[PDB]
Formats: sequence, structure tokens, C-alpha cells
Amino acid sequence: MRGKVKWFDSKKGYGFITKDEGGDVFVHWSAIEMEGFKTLKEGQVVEFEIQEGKKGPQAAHVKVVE
Repeated sequence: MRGKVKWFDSKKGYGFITKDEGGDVFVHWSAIEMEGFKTLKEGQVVEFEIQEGKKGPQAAHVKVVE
């Protein structure tokens, strides 16, 4: 539901995130797609979820926190 932020790319929600006290994730642009305040400073705590399938775990829902 929340992690840390390490990298933001793409004009939408692309980049790399860090789960709470875990490791690092990835993000595509449809996980950091909000209409309030989405950007990822690359060094904060976010409010997200992650799903792992045939590939690797990526953020699907990405909000911002500190």
C-alpha cells in the first residue's frame, strides 16, 4: 500500500520504487497515473501496490506520501 521512491521516468508514471522495508520495484506509467499530485520525487515514500507474474513485480497503484 506504500513504499519508497528511488526513480521517476516518463511524463506519466514510469520509474522504480521501493516497497516499505523490502526492495525495489518497477513502474510503467499506468501505476503513477493520478489527477491530484503524481510525479515521484525519486526519494520519498509512496502509497502503492505490486503484482508479480510472468515477468517482475511492478507498481500498479501509485500515490504519494512522505
